[PDB]
Parts: sequence; structure tokens; C-alpha cells
Amino acid sequence: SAMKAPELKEKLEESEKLIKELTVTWEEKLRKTEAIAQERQRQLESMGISLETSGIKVGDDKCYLVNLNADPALNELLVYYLKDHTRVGADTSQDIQLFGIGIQPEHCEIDIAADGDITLTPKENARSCVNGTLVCSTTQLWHGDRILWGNNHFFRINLP
Amino acid sequence: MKAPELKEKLEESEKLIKELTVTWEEKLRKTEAIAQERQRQLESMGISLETSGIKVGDDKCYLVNLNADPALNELLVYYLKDHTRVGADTSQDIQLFGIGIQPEHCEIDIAADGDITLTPKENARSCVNGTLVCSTTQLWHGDRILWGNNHFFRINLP
Repeated sequence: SAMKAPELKEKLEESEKLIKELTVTWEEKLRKTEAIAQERQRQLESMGISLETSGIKVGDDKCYLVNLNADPALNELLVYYLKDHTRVGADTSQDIQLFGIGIQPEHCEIDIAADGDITLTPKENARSCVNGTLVCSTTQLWHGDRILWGNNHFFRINLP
Repeated sequence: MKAPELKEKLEESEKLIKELTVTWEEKLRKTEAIAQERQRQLESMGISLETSGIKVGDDKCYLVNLNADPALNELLVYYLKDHTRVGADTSQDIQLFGIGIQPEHCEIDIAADGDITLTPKENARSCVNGTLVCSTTQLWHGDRILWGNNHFFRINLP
């Protein structure tokens, strides 16, 4: 029974309404999935880290802590990236979370100033050593500095 | 705008719904496959990406670069293959840059039975835990390695 133009136009309107709605839906879904799929790359770029077949490259211009402990606790990283304010301690609030003898809930702070100066500020009752010196003052850090937190948490700062 | 056009376009419209659905599904699947593949690449390297940095599997055999000089051309971490040639030449598996590094400096081998050894080369300084070594030397977890004047490494072994 041949449909005439008003009915055809109505059905076409409904069809294209369906296509538009499907488009919005799949726009949502695709943007979500792509956003999550790009996460690793965004992270690595922010940290200036290149993951190669033969190993790990880090950026010439960013600050890193390298774990020197031969037997680190299960939670610890090998390489920590340092952006501008870094909280080190046992609390969940901390950026670098360490569990060890002598490590306080809030143990120390490492700061990168707008002019590039990197400093370490100790917290109350928290033992930090830089290059074998017990830290009692905000202490400027330099490439190759060795940091000891608590009894046996050794790190090397990397800023070439 | 008139009936014939409208009906042709109506059929086209339905088929089009189906086609766009398949296309979008495909692109979704593709995106997901890419994500999964790179995750697998990381897992195969023995790497975990965390909020504050990089975790490396305890099972992984690798060298940590503690160069007393600034780097710029070296890696911070080198993975060890079964046979790893270390030196200054471009043919080496681990190419290091420094006045005390020889074109062919040393070799580190992982035997089938799991033993790890370092075999030094003539005129190339290799020190293991501070001792100058001249012949094939077994390596153990946590050993300190010095190559040349400045290339301090620590080795991670199971």
C-alpha cells in the first residue's frame, strides 16, 4: 500500500532522529574509551619517561628519585617522578609512600621552586640524611645527592 | 522532497543505521585493542606504571645506572638479555659514554641454569664490589659494579 509523502517524511524524521541519538551515544562512549586509552601516554609524557625495549630512559629536564635499596618493600617504586611539591611519608596522603622503621606518617617534603631550585624540608621527629648529613634545615639538593630516610631507605636524586 | 526520493532515502536511512553501528563498534574495538596491546607491552617489559613513577618486577634482571656524571645519552635502567655486551662501540647492547669505557668493555651472561656472570675485557676496568676483576666472575643480587672512572651500576637479580 503505497505510502505518500507525509507518512514517508514522518518515518524519515524518526529514522534520522534515531541516527542522531545513536551518534551522541557513541560519541560519549568513544570519547570515554579513547580518554582512558591515552592515559598511559599522558602519564609517561608528564613524567618525561620513555619505555624502551632495552630499558628505561628519563628526561634530561625533570627530577627523579632512584631507589637504591636492593631489597625494597613490596609497594615501592624503582623510579619516582618529582614535580613541584612532593610529600614523603607513611600516610596515604603522601606522594611517595614509604613503610619503614623510622619513617613518619609525614616524613619530609621535597620542593621544586619556579626558578628550578630543589630543596628538601624535614618534618618533626622524622630523620632525613642528605649525603650523610642529618638534615635540620631546608637543604638544597643537587644531581647525585644520596638521601637516607629512616633507618634504611636509600635514594639517589637524578637531575642532570 | 517528493515521495520517490523520500522512500529511497528511508530504506537508505535504515541500512545506514546498521552500517554506522558496525563502524563505530569497529573503531571502539580498535581503540580497546591498542590500549590492551600497549598494556601487554609494559607487562612483557616487567613494568608497572604508577601515579608517582615506575615499578619494576622483582623477577626482572636489570642494571641501575648511577653515573657520577650527568647522563643525557644513557638509560637509567638497562634490562639484561641472556648475552649482554657492554661498551662504548655502537655494536654493544649497552652503549656507555665515558673516557674509561672501552669499545668492547665487558660481557654479562645469564646461563641456562640461572647463573649470572661478568666477563671483563682486556684494558677495560670492571670492578665488582670494589674488587678489580680480570676473569669471569659470578654476580649476585645487590652487587655493585664500576665500569671505567664513573660508571657506577647496581645489579638487580632474582
